[PDB]
Amino acid sequence: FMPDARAYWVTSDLIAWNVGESVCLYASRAAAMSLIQGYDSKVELQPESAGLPETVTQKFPFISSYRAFRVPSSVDVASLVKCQLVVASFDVTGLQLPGVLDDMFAYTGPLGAVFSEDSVSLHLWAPTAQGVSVCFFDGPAGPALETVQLKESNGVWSVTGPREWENRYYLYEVDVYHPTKAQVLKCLAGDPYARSLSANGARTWLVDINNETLKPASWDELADEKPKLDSFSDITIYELHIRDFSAHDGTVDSDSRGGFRAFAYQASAGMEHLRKLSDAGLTHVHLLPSFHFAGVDDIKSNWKFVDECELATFPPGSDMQQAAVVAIQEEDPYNWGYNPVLWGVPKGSYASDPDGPSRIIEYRQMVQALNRIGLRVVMDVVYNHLDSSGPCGISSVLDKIVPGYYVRRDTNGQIENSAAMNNTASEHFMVDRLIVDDLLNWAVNYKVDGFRFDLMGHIMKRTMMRAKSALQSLTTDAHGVDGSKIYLYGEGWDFAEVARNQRGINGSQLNMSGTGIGSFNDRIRDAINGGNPFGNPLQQGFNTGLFLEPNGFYQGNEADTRRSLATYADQIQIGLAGNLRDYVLISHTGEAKKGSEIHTFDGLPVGYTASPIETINYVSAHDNETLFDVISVKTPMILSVDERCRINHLASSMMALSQGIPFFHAGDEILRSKSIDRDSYNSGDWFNKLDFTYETNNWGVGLPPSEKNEDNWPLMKPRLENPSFKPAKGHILAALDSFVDILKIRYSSPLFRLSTANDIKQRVRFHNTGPSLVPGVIVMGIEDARGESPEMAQLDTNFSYVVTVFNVCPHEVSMDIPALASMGFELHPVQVNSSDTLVRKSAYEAATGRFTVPGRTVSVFVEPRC
Ligand SMILES: OC[C@H]1O[C@@H]2O[C@H]3[C@H](O)[C@@H](O)[C@@H](O[C@H]4[C@H](O)[C@@H](O)[C@@H](O[C@H]5[C@H](O)[C@@H](O)[C@@H](O[C@H]6[C@H](O)[C@@H](O)[C@@H](O[C@H]7[C@H](O)[C@@H](O)[C@@H](O[C@H]1[C@H](O)[C@H]2O)O[C@@H]7CO)O[C@@H]6CO)O[C@@H]5CO)O[C@@H]4CO)O[C@@H]3CO
Ligand SMILES: [Ca+2]
Ligand SMILES: [Ca+2]
Repeated sequence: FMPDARAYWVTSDLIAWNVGESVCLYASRAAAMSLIQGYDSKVELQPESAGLPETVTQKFPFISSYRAFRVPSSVDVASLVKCQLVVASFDVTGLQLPGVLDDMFAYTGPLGAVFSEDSVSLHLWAPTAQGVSVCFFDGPAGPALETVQLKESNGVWSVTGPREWENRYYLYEVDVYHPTKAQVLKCLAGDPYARSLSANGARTWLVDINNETLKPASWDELADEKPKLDSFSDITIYELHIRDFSAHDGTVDSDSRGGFRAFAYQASAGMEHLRKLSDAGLTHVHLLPSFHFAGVDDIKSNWKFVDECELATFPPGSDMQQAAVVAIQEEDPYNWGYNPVLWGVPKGSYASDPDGPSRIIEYRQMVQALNRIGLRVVMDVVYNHLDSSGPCGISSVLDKIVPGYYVRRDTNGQIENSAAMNNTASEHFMVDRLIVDDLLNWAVNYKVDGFRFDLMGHIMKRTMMRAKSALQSLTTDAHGVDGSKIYLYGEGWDFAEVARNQRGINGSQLNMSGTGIGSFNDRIRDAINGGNPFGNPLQQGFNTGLFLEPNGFYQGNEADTRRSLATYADQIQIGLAGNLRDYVLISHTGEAKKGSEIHTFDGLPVGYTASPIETINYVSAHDNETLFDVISVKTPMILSVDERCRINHLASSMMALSQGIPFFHAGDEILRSKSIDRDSYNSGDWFNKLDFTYETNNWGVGLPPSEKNEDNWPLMKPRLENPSFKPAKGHILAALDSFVDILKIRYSSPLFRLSTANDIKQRVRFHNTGPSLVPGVIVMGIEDARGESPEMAQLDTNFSYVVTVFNVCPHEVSMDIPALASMGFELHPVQVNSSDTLVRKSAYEAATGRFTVPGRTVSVFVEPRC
């Protein structure tokens, strides 16, 4: 006897059901109804003629067609939402309650644990629960000492106790009806507003987050020690995985590797690396999920490893490495961590001790340690889905307390798994509150500097906007953090059930235009690399040999590939200009077009932003092939690793010198490889190695785990086994040196970092365009106040003009730019002192404004004011 849920209880007095041209509601407290009988109460619903109110349809657009039914006043709603409910016609079905729950029980009062000099109080939102109690434990594994009943007041359960409650461990015992089991079950659950947990979150630790003993030395002075940030336009991002950082770092003692503590090792190879990029100009470091997620056991004694020495003896293109890693993947210390369980607590496995304060203290110490070397900290936040749901499981918490509320459901009442599994419903009040609250927890209690939203397109826009004002209004005097400096960005993908605003206006790329919130520019990524993560891996792009260097894979005639190369070049140039929708570019057809007037391969605007700070330019990230791996797959095999080394630099240089916000994947600068693994979320330390000795880049360490790569093994094997694909220390260091220099160039002039669209439209121009453009060359010019009586403000005191030439051709080129004739252009001082002998041969001839640039080279020219 388990009916689905095709009816909706949207308001205290309205029920929406999509029946056709006698409807009754049934309620059983003990959940004993069967096919309609065994009910405790019965009431008939009067068909509404005015239909659903605008508030309902605007909150739940996908049911604006449903028929409306009115619930009598005699009906006690608060009591019914606790019982089992169905509805029948004269077809039977259950009810989805989020609507009415919000209508009647929307709560803004204290949640979780509150502390006073005299007492401690607990608060839990569970409007459907029939009873809530708290079990107290004395330790992480001790027996239950005491059980205390909580009183419900407006769907919120509370209780107050002596201050001796502090430091106790506890769990809620919730008595709720679960739709998936059609039973009233008594489950144990952690606190959604937990601030700390025992190992694996088995219990909640009743700790005071403001306790002085949880603060590193000088913690309250961190606001004063934070790296300065004049504008969001100055931001550069470096995406790093906490374990990847030190797992293989021999300079950090064995025990302290792989977690938060490793960052306290100032003089380690890894930290010296971050310090080097920081001194170069890198502002922000984006850490992969560091909250409480499933997939990694917090108990280190349970961890298992592979024989790193044995696997090192296997052949480069063997399948033995992955078979060994896969064999223990479910029990190793590794995982990206995209499996949310509790959002407001640091991951136990990254702490020195899962039980106690170490996870709190060490996290702060990590934030402080990164701030002290000039780096602000960004958290990878995943509010779009949950690891688990239902009554059973240590990894299920939210859906255990208020079943069917925190998770998004289809029209049949079944849970949506679009995001991965157990999609969240940010469109629900208390879900929205939980998200904004969690953000404030990290910004204030941990002094985090920014947030990257995973699957931002699955989050309501209003949630994103309400969070943005709450975070940016934080002040040093009231909170100890400067909220105005906090930056937000995320994946604005629009797909599945949230597409076309079906669940309301979501945080997609097009909806976030003009919000000041950044989104990943997938347009410039695909144009540079070629194709897309869903297409043929051999599809070539602007920076991977399209037309100029065919790889063998058939992609049309010379005329077609040449045309496509030009098309990609247009998208890249729009992205270089901040990916603005109103920026006017001379397209390859010769016709002038705005960024929004140029369309993607599937018919949507390439440029879609209203500001440069809304675009996150990139060519690589944690997911999909690494930069080095994608280049080694798409370019012709005949190419040497020496030439590919330059191809890598071209890619990251295009990001480092583009308007908007450059985003770098940890390893780009050192040719990092995952041996061509396209989804290394679960591939262990072996395939995710970050070698800071610079001896290797992890290329040719066997084929990648078959689960996600087996269908491309034939393509990888020959390349992995080919010794001429493997870079040596020399190459890696060279890559790192030239990467550093490019950062220095971005921060040597404010012209690379224009703050508004108006400024970009006025100063940024491209000089190699039209139907007769030289293939494989991009010439970007940036103007500043020149001569007397300028229509601009002098933004740069050193240069009055800046020209950048991107040459992806194998051969040297000479670009005649008459507009820039008879000027004082010199090779950038940083490139004149470059260790790359090639770029130093860049020249400029005044009489014709000719710029001579070597092949596979990016050359920056400037015009001194002095
Ligand atoms: O979602 C299922 C998907 O999950 C995983 O994919 C990741 C992926 O690794 C990430 O890179 C990212 O993808 C982003 C893209 O970065 C972004 O460009 C955009 O993609 C758009 C594409 O540009 C466009 O081509 C189109 O994609 C279509 C596509 O034509 C179809 O082939 C089909 O794709 C399916 C795949 O073929 C299939 O393998 C599987 O993919 C998994 C995958 O296993 C995993 O790595 O399912 C998909 C979906 O059915 O359909 C799509 C969409 O109709 O349109 C997209 C979006 O407008 O956005 C994506 C995110 O969707 O994130 C995904 C998911 O986290
Ligand atoms: Ca810095
Ligand atoms: Ca794993």
